[PDB]
Amino acid sequence: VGSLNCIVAVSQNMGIGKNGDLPWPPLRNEFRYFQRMTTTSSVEGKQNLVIMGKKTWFSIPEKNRPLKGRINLVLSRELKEPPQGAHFLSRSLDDALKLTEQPELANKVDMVWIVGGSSVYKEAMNHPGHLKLFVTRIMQDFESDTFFPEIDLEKYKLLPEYPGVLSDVQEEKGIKYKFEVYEKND
Ligand SMILES: NC(=O)C1=CN([C@@H]2O[C@H](COP(=O)(O)OP(=O)(O)OC[C@H]3O[C@@H](n4cnc5c(N)ncnc54)[C@H](OP(=O)(O)O)[C@@H]3O)[C@@H](O)[C@H]2O)C=CC1
Ligand SMILES: CCc1nc(N)nc(N)c1OCCCOc1cccc(-c2c(N)nc(N)nc2CC)c1
Repeated sequence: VGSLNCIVAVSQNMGIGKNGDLPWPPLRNEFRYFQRMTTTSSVEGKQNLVIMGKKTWFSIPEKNRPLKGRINLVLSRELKEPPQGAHFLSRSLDDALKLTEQPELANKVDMVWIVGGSSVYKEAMNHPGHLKLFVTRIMQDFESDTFFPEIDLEKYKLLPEYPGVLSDVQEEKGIKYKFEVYEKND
């Protein structure tokens, strides 16, 4: 199994969600970035795997769910089986990672991408090991009820550029944003 990564789009006030939806209007190219980055495997014959909390799974509309071309794993301790359209269910992040290291999966999965939500991000971010965070900075304040956890810059280094990630400012629907990549190893 390959690298463990988080990916998120966050507003200036650290908002990632409002009532199971994005705090900001749909940004199509931002969605395209998300899709490209999470689905693109660097190894031929392998897929990436996406890990998300239950509420994140259900915040994806049925039309966009499961995230195609990726293995979809949902975290929940209430659920007894994976949601309709999902592939796997784990009761903890460690369990989900262990699952990827099984003989079944270890030969199939390249990159593991945590796609939300807050508690999943926090858990992964505060867990020793090699980890990258792919962060879209939405450069406006948007009313939110779910927030990205603090990035500890003592351990997460902002990378000066990264392949396949544009380094300049983007704009959609009058909203400016930029792509960042952070990396720790502890
Ligand atoms: N801007 C962005 O990039 C993103 C935004 N979003 C937004 O964020 C919100 C959804 O995120 P959030 O509310 O934080 O919820 P989550 O997606 O993190 O879901 C929370 C649920 O998942 C389960 N869970 C979380 N962590 C674990 C764990 N470690 N082990 C087992 N189960 C776990 C629990 O389910 P149970 O109670 O069943 O145990 C918990 O109730 C929505 O508003 C969505 O639109 C989501 C992703 C990205
Ligand atoms: C995104 C799924 C979706 N697609 C369409 N077409 N409409 C929706 N309403 C919708 O759900 C919106 C609420 C669910 O939020 C998520 C769910 C998973 C991933 C991300 C996500 C992320 N983790 N990192 C970045 N950078 N960017 C995004 C947004 C593209 C956001």
